[PDB]
Formats: sequence, structure tokens, C-alpha cells
Amino acid sequence: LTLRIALFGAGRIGHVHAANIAANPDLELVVIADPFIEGAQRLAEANGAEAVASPDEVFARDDIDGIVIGSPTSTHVDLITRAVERGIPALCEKPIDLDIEMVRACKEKIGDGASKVMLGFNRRFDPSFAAINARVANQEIGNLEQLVIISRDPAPAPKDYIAGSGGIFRDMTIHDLDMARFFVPNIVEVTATGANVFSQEIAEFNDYDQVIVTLRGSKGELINIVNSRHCSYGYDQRLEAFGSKGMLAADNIRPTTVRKHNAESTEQADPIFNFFLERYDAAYKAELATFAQGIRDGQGFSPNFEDGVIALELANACLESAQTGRTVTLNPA
Amino acid sequence: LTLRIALFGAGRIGHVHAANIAANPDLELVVIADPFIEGAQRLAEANGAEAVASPDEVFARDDIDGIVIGSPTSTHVDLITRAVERGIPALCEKPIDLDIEMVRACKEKIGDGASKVMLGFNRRFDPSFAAINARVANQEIGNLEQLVIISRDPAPAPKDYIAGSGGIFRDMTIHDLDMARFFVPNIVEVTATGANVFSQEIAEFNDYDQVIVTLRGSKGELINIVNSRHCSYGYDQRLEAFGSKGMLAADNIRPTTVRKHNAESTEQADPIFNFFLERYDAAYKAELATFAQGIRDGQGFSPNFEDGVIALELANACLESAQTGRTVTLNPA
Amino acid sequence: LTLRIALFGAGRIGHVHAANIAANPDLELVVIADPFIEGAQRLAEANGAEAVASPDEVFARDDIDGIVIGSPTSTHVDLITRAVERGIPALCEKPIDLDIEMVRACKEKIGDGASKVMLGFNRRFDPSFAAINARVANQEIGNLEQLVIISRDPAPAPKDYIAGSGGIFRDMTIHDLDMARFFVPNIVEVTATGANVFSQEIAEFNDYDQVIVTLRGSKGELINIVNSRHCSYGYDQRLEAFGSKGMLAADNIRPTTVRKHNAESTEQADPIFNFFLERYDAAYKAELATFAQGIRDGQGFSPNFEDGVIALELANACLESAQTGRTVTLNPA
Amino acid sequence: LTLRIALFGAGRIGHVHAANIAANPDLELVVIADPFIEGAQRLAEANGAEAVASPDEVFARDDIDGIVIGSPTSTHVDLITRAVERGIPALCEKPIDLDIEMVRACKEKIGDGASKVMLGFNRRFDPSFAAINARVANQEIGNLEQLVIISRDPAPAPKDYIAGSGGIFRDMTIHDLDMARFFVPNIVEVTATGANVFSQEIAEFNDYDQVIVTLRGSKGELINIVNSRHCSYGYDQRLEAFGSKGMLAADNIRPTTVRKHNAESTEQADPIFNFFLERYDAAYKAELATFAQGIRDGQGFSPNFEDGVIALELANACLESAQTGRTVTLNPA
Ligand code: NA
Ligand code: NA
Repeated sequence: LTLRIALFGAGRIGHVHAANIAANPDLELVVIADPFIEGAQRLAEANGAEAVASPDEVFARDDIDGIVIGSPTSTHVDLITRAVERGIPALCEKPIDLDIEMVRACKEKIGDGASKVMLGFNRRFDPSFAAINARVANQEIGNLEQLVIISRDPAPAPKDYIAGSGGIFRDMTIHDLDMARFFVPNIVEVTATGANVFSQEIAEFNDYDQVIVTLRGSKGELINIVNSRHCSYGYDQRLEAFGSKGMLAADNIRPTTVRKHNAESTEQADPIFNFFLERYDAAYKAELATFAQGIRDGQGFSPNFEDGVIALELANACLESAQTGRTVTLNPA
Repeated sequence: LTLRIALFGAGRIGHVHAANIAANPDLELVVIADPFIEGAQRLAEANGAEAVASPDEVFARDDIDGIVIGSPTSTHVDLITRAVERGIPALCEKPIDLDIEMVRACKEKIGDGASKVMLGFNRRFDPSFAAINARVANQEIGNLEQLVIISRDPAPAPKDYIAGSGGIFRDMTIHDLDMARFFVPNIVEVTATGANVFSQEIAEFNDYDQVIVTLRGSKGELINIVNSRHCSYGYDQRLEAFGSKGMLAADNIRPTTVRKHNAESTEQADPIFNFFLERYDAAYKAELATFAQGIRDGQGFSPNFEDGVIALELANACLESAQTGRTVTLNPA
Repeated sequence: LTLRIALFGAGRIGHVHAANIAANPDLELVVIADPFIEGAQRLAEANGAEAVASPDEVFARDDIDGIVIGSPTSTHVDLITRAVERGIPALCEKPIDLDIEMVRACKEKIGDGASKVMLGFNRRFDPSFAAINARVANQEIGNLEQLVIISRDPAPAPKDYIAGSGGIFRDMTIHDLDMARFFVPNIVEVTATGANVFSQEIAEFNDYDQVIVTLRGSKGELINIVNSRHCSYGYDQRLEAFGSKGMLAADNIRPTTVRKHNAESTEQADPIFNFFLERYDAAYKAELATFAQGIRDGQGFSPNFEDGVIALELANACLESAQTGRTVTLNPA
Repeated sequence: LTLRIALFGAGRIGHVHAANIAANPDLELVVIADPFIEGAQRLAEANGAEAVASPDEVFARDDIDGIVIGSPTSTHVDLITRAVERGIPALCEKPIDLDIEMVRACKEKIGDGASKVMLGFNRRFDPSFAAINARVANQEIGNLEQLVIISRDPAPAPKDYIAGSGGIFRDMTIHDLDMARFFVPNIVEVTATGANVFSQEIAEFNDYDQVIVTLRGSKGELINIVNSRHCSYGYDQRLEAFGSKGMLAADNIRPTTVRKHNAESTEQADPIFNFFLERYDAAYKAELATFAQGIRDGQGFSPNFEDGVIALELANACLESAQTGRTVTLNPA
């Protein structure tokens, strides 16, 4: 039995979900809520659905199950609430808002709506990382002791974006912070170091173009996250899980398996994927297939609204540690 | 203008094409034919299309822009002819036929209509293999001197399939023989060696469960093909191009980039893809897109009918060489 | 042209240096000093040198223009001093002493005669790590921005060694701290995090079995070191240099290049070397050749005494950071 | 009791054995022979041995426990005969002779003296190739079904060397043909194919600069050898053993484990070793030790005289196969 879905937003992120839905049998798109209606009808009219300007138009309906929220990160709150107060399961993108307060206000109002809200942490749904998480849980490498994550964007985003980014910790490291919890949910301490090695731009906005985070798990686990705002070879996304009986790591993905060998060098492979949509193509699809299972059930979604709350809390904690030169205790006593 | 496609065969390959046609935005599947009606109806409704059991019912339509032939080999000459006689382009799974004489007869009846036939040698459309071909053509490694291909199927097909497959050369090596021509169009000599090392079943049909082929190109190029009818770690599909200035080789593909390291061994990766449909997912989609563009251009197809004829002739030359213990010259003096 | 050398100690490290000295055509061992003279006699007799018990006997000689301290830590500060007196070039092993005061006290005595002392930080001489250092210095990857070092010993050392080791930072991490300086000589800040996840024995000795160090270089370089007291697959010794124009990394080393592929896993390689002596065979040899070329030049050494001092200081700095949970500034204002 | 060795040849190969004899604790080099006395003297002097110009001067001594023949092929038969008739064990480099008749003449003359001849097919002693041979023998990958060997020399040897080399099969493939027997002793058929794609010099001497060989084993095993007289990235020496339960392959060797990653390509490794002395360092040393052991045991050597015989008979068969474009049956009925 198929299910209907409503698609908020129509920007870069909106095209992905829309298209993946059509490919999935158990789902069908029907509308798009975006102020820039001209850019909302270049996606709605696309898959065979209608398009509006304001959200209220959609919130003034009565034939939609899933709510794939895909608009700016500072509007999500105002869109998740009105989906909970209508008992319709939703799936959002960037973790709630950038302001922790607004986020808490959202939790309270929706009370336990955090059950009906699956977050868009697509990395958990990547086959490679998901496999490592599952295999680790299956005790394949003994007790998890160390988790190393290396993430480097190809280059800094446009100046305008950096201004409303919320800082590297809230804008970038946050995805890594969530991945950490995916493996070790109970983080007790946060230590972070920030630097400025190449971006003059990022520098004046008093943000970092490079950081390293070390988290402590409730059982002695050390999660080490390395970040950088640029990377000449592509979108570096590695992860290493080290345990008592072995190690599991994920390599980067290249478009082909071709390798060149000549007088200058051997084993020359392609640069790795330079765009997050490419690298995580399968992930978004799997995430959607999971959003479908949680609807056919109703037990709740994972990652949920709460996961996003803590992720942001981890990011702010990282920022405080970086500015203070000391380890931050997440929850005292 | 969306192109209308008729599909023959509701089998496994049929499922791939149907799903790819749906996904392709320039195409639309309007009818599926398969004597096994329930099978066709099942696939048709899953793609919003009609289902018929006979080709007569297909050709009764007057809106067919293109045809995909994914039905049994014994139906290839018939479907190709009917489609071409009606000026309808046809993408046909290899081979044209197992009998070179029937292939010749067909070529005569259709005459110039042969230009509307595209042969489904999907491996040419594999990103990795296609990249290697284009980069070699671009002189990246100088003059091509050797081409080493290693293809090993996971296991022998079912008995009934083996019975009418026409032998390892016409059924399996044929794909490698075409890949060879993709790189070196002009082959002058053929040498082949067959053996029987594990399969009682393959030996029962007077066929080989493993062969080695060495082709001589018009300029001294040596193409070396290695085949086996079983492979414990998956569907082995490697290719190496060696030239005067370097080598380009393609590795196998795995479902994840995960590697395990413990006391037993390091760099442990997943077994490689086991099914052709998975290994060549991208290839089939790229092949379909090329078919669509050929329908729009009317400028012909590649691989073409002729590539299908020569591929079979090379396979026949292989069998003859293997049975005689000598090299076979394709074009006498 | 040759140079006489005198080794102190006949333990594991002693054997290694002796053979290397004999191996190097420009050198030749003459005597070995060790309180367990029985072995000293045995070993020497296998090279072509005499055997004594205490340093006094070695100091009752007048034919020593090369010194090597393979003897235990307790005798390091002792021999270095008693050797600079006669002004003879020397090469000591691991850390001058675990006690920084003793080091300062030693530095205060030899005063300027520290320029003749070389430190046995063999890793700097490994062909792989050294190549990376030199290539980075040659601007091959632009400006160095990140350095990630992952070291993991196969298993903990005997209970007695752990008791008198001086902690993971002084005993293990110190090698990585020097490697960090080999790349970024100037370190401004230190941050360390320790934990206990598997060794009860290490826990009762108030030591850590896991630690993560992040050092801030004078120009914003972030150096990230990861350590662990056990490793199921071998002696993990990886290093990664990340710059503005690329990245250089070193893999672990295996005894053979054999790879196995089957139904369980593909690309299975051998477990990596599990003994530091095997892994750094080439390093120790290069370390010696550099020592010799230094003596046959009288231009000092590298690594030198000052490097060992700073190394212990970083170690102590790390410990200080781990216990307080705060970043430590090496030189205030 | 240190065995005394006499070395014939002060050239490239002679230099390697000499250095290894010195290094080896169970051996002592007492005399080197070479018509070019200056080289023999120069080398001997660097090994505390004596230098003479003729074999007579070597056989005038009565203390020789073993002989190593590293002199030109034209002297192999003479030196093997003289040594064996005097009861002296002899390790001889590839080819007893290039002429199978002279080889047979030698065998007829020395009779049971052949048991004192070890053939220097050093590749069997490579740790990697040897490990694979042993693991296959231990049934690790089931029944051996295919063996693929790819050998590419960095470049053609000097003209004069090529002039008296006896062709690519006798000079180059012979090592691969021996490797084949190391895995499958019983070969029943030979098929070979040669081409001329780059070297005017090789074509000038009616030789091939490129060959592909396929051997049939007594149980249907297929051994496939690929050769080329040039290779831009180094000395390509790969081997792949494919069995019913898996596969074992050996990768090429590089000087370091360094890999570069930038905008052009990722995983860039060093060019592989370009000199056989570098690639087979461990093998030559292991081969010498095996020679030393055989001298003490008196049980015989492996590879033995017959291996040298059959390896040549196989090379001749390959040439005959290539010239006639027909498969050759090794043992007619
Ligand atoms: Na479509
Ligand atoms: Na020796």
C-alpha cells in the first residue's frame, strides 16, 4: 500500500528526495512548499506534482503522510511543529536550527513529537559506515575503543554562507559529532582545538578553517575527529573503528576503479568524489527507505529529533572547548 | 518528447531494462511482451504499462519508437527482423544468434535495416572500462601493446541453460572478444586453449569450464583473455591495458569500501559483486541512454550489428582453435 | 678509512647495533659493556669485539672514537657525560632520562658538549617517513597544515617494565612527539587525553592504555597523535601529512606482498610486522650511516641532545594536560 | 665449519653472490675468477678473497667446497662439468647452455654427477612467490586451476647481449617457465604467440619483444605467461594462482609505502623496483643459504639439473609453437 509525501523546499536538496521517491515504489511526491515558486515549479511540475509559495497552503491540506522538510535550516522548527500537531510523520534535513534555544522550545511544544521526526543525518545510512557500525555492534572487532574520523570539504563555501554558517563546529563538525554518537551515544567529555591556516575569509569571521575534536565515551572510548575546510583531492570522508580484536575502516569512493601506472608513479587512482550528493547518493536513498519503514510501523524514527538536539549540544560544547583551552564536561552532576 | 519503448522478455534482464526505462526521463515503457503472461503483467503494472504475450500484439501498435530485446536467444533474429522491417530501432542482448549462418541470413533479409540495430555489449558502457578505452585512445599510455582480460563467473549456469548456450566461447568469452575489439577493432589471428578442471556438468555437454585466448591485432597487439566458469570470491571482471608509456587497469568492485584488520590478516575487503546485474548497474543505464540518443539522432548505433557478427565469428574461431591445437587466421591470403 | 666504535649493552638493542656496525664497512665494534657479562662475551664473540662489565673498563681504553649507548635508561645520563669529557662523538638510545631534572642537570654539566651527542629517534630515518618529510619540505603538497600519526604496540610490556616505564607519554608517545617536531619543530600548545579500556594492569599503575595528543604548531599546524597499548594485527605505525596542495601518507609494512581472495574476504594481506626491530631494520642502518657521516664531518648531529630534552618536555606537558584536562602552553609570553 | 666458495664471474650477478657469500655466516669466498682480472681483483679485494683469471687456477686449489657460476652462458657447461667431475657442488645461473644438444651432451658425460648441480632460478626463493607456492601446496585455495604470470623487463638488454641471448623464450620466459613447473611439474602441452611492437633492435635479430604463453598441465591446469621487453613503471613481476577455493596473488614491490593524493590523482605510489638485484635481494640470499644447506646435507638440490633441462626444453617448445602457429605436444604418447 503506497504512501503520499509532501516536499518542503525546492533548493539543491529538494531535487534529490523528489527523484529518489519516484524510484521507490512505496512513495509518491505530490507538492512543494517554497517561497521562490518559480524554482518550486521547476521541481513540482517535474515529477508530476503541484507547487505553492507559503507552507500554510500545505499545512491546510489533509492527504499527506510523510513530510520531507527541505527548506532553509532556520525555518525547520516552524515546519516540524506543524507536522507533529497534525500527527503526520516527518523527515527533516539539517539538524533542527542553529540556535539551541529554539530547538529546545521545539522539543517542549511537540512534547514527544521527537518520535515522529526522523533527522537527515544521511551518513548513518551510507552502506560503508552503516556496515562498520553494524559489524562493530555484532562484536566483530571486540570492544570498541577508538574511533577516528577524517572529514575535509573540497573548499570553503561562499562568504555569504560562512556568515550564517554558525561556525565550523555547527556547520561541518556536527555531522561527524552525530556519526560519533551513532557508534557511542554516551559522550561524557568534549575537547576541541581550532586553527586558521589558509582562509583569510573564514579568519575575519572568527571561525576556524581547521579543527580536531576528541570525545570521551562513558566507558573510556576516545573518538577523534579531524576536519579541514579544503581538500585538493576531493571530499575526504574516512572512518576508522579500532577495537580489542581488530580494526574496521572505510576508504573514500572514486567514480571508477581505474589505476594508471607509469614512470612517474604507480597505482594512480581517480580523485575521490568532490560532491556530497555524489558520495552519499545511496545514503539518501537508504535513508528514505528507512523513513518508509518507520511509517509502515510507527515505533518511531532513528535518528530522531533528540539525536539532533544532542548533536548541536556537542557542537556548542566543542566551540567552548576550542575557545577556552580546556576539556568541557557535557553533563555535570 | 518522451520516447515510447516496447520490451521483450520479463525475465531478470527484462526487469533491469524496465526499471532503467522508468528511471530514464527521455523514455517511457508502454508495453512488455512475454509468453509467460503473468510474469509480464506483474512487471508491467509495476511500471504503468500494458502486458501482452505475443510479439504480434506488440507490433500491432503504431507508437513504438524503440525496442529492447531481453528475451531468449532463439527469438533474437525474429524480433530484430520484425522491428527493423518496420523501421523501429532495436537494442538487442547478445548474440544475434548462435548460428553464424542464421546471422548471415538475417543480415541479408534486413539489408540496410541493420543500421537500426544496437548490440547490447553492456561492458563497453562500464564507467571504468569505458574510461580506460577513452584514455588509451587519448594516448595517455602510448601505443596499446597488450590487453589482458580476466573474467570468471561465480558458478556455472543451470543445466538447461548450459545445454543451449553454444559453449563457453559463444556464451561467455564473446563478451571479452567484443571488449577486445572495442580496443583493437582489427583482429587477424585467433588462438584458444580449453580445459576441464572441475565441472562434471560442463564436461557432460562437451564444453570447457575454463579457457585462455590470445588474439593478434593488425599491428602486433596481443589480446589475452582468461575465463573460468566458477569463482569463490564473486564475479571477477578485471581488465588491463599495457602500452609503450604505461598501463591502465581496472579493479573489481565491492558493495562497500570496508576493510578489516586483525590477527588473521589485514586489508580484508568484501567479496566482490556476485551478480552481473549489480556489477553492471551503471553500464546498463548508460547503455540505455546511448540507445535513446541513437533513436533521436538516427545516425546509427554502437555497438552495431556488425560488432555482433564479428564477435560471434571470433568466438567460432576460438572454438575451432581450441579443438584443433593451432592458431586460426581470420582472413586468408 | 674506518672508525672504531664501542657499544654499551648486549641486550636486544645491543645486538642490532653491533651487527649494523659490522655491516657498515666504515665501522667496527671493539667492546660491549653489560652487567650480565656472560651475554656480552657471547654477542661480542659473534662480531669481533671484547667484553667488559662496567663502563670503567671501556674507559680504560684509548681507542674509541665512536660511542653508542644501547644500555638501559638509568645509564644514559651517566655515559653521555663520561663520554663528552673525552670529547668523543656519541649516539644514545631512547630518552636521556625519564627525569627532566636529571636531564637539565646533565645539560648543565656537559654544557656545550651536547653538540657532539646524537639521539636514537630511529623512526626519523625510516625510508618511508623520511621520504615524506623530505617531500613535504620540498613543497610537494604545499604548506603543511595537518599531521596525523597512529602508533599502536602489539601488546603491553611485562608488569615490571610498565612500573618503571614512566607512563605511556614518556615511554611510548615520546617517539611520536619527536616525529611531530621532525615536521613542525616549533610547538606552542599541547593537549592530551588519556583513558583506560583494557589493561587492568596499566590501570593500577595509574597509567593510560590509550591516549590522544593534539599539538599546535607556531603557524597553526595541528598535529594529531593516536596511541594504544595493544593491536591485534601488528605494530601499527601510520603517518599522514596534509597540506594545502595535497597529502602524503605511509602504509604499514608486511613481510610479503601476498594477497588472498575467497568467499569470505578479498585482498587479504599478511598481518603487519609485530616487532619494532623488524619494522625499523632499514632505519637503524640509516641512523648509523648518518652518525658516521656526522663524525666524519664534526658538524654536530640531528636528532641532537636538545631534541631529546624538548621531547621529554612535550611528554611531561602531555601528562600535565591529561591530568588537568586543559591545554598547556610551552612558553608563556 | 665455514664452507669455502669459489665464484666465477665478477660482473653484475657476480657482485651480488659475492656480497651475499660474505654476509652469510656459514660461507667464505676464497677466490673469484674472471678473464677481466682487474674486476676480479677489485671485487676479491673487497671480500678478502684471491683473484685469478682462469678456471684452471681455481681448480688448482684443493679446498673448494662449492662453486657459484655467474659467468657468461658459454662457460656454464664447461664449469659445471669440471666441478662435478671433481665432486664439487655447483650453483649455476639460468641455462646449462642455450643448445639442448650440448645440454644433453653434458648430462651424458657427468651421469650421476648431475646431483651436485643446483640451478639458480632465484625466483622460487622470493619470499612472496615461495609463500604462495607453499600455501597452494597446503590446499589453502583448493585444487590449482590457473596460474597467471606477468613479467615485463624495464627495457631491452644491450644489442650484443640480445645477439647471443637465444631469443626471448630461452632468455626471458625461461624463468617464468620454471616458475610454472614449481607449481605444476607435469606440463603436457605448449602454445606460444610472439609479436614485434616496439623494438627495431629485437625485430632485427628475428626475436619477439612481446609474447604470450599458455601451458596445459597434466590435470587440465592452465598456466598463462605474459612477457614484454619494456615497462615504463619498473620491473613488473606479478603472479596469480587461481584455485577451486580461492586465489593467491603477489603484488609488485616498491621502495617505500608512501602514497600521494592530490588534484591529479589519489593513491600515487612509487614506481616499482626497476632492477632485478633490488627486487630479488631476499631471494638471492635465500637461494645461497639453500645451496649451503645442500652442501652440508649431501641430499641434493632444488632446483636441480633436470629443472634446468626441462625449462630449456619448454622454451624451445614455445619457440617452435610461435614459429608454426600450432600447439606442441611435449611428450608424444
Ligand atoms: Na522513464
Ligand atoms: Na660469509
